[PDB]
Amino acid sequence: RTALSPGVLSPTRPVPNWIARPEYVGKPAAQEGSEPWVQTPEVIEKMRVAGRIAAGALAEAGKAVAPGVTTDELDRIAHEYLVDNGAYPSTLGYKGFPKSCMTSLNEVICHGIPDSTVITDGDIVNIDVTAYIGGVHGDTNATFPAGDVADEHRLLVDRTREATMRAINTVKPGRALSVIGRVIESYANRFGYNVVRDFTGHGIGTTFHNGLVVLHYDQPAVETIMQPGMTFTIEPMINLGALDYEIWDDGWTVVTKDRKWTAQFEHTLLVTDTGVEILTAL
Ligand code: MET
Ligand SMILES: [Co+2]
Ligand SMILES: [Co+2]
Ligand code: NA
Repeated sequence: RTALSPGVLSPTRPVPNWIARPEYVGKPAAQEGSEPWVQTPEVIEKMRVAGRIAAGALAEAGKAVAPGVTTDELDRIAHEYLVDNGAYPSTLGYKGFPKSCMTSLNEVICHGIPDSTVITDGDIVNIDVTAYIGGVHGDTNATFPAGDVADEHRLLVDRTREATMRAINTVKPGRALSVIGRVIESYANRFGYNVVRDFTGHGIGTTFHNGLVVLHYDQPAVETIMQPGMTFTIEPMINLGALDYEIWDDGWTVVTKDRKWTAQFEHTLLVTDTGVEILTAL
């Protein structure tokens, strides 16, 4: 199983004119980065809708993960699930991104572009989907095995899922945001994995990346305290190898320099009055 290279991008997939686009579609940047971290009750309830739809899309596309399938196909499936439920795929036209979800195989850390790449026996495939509906986003991802995956890679996926759910369980009002990355990086280090530092979780609401940053490593200098109504993602990328990466000339696809494999999981979370709610629960 050799290092991946780009395949053929299929043309831009249509979205029915009736489905409202985020403001940033077509534009080189997005109007985001200064939105409130705590959401109104209206936006929280809308975020439950968007979260459930994104979770649905992710689960539909994950079911298609099998040897012989292309990344493009997974995109087709997610895109059609979103459009059928009246959601806009938030990645489509986000800063020029050409597709409806991100598909990241093996050594690809994140941000892979669905294309003619054919999945083979033993691969690990992250699908990251975001839904825009009711003026709000819902963002989720998971790494799926394709055929007979090596124990080393089954364990990386299972331990990344676990690091994610452990971090989710720390979320409660009055706790320091920094606890999340402490819990993840401790669990990853227990098995001699390395957490990706350059890519982080984010606040999400009426905007995709609202300015709130959630680190997945231990950084106790962050002073932010979790507050009821705060919405953000936890989305650690966990590497078997070193952290050093390259970005392909597509300007998106991020790959490990040593070509060792890496896994990621993501939910969108609400800080409740007493704990957490997973908005992107299936
Ligand atoms: C740099 S755009 C990445 C989109 C992805 N859905 C995320 O979780 O942010
Ligand atoms: Co995502
Ligand atoms: Co995200
Ligand atoms: Na990967």
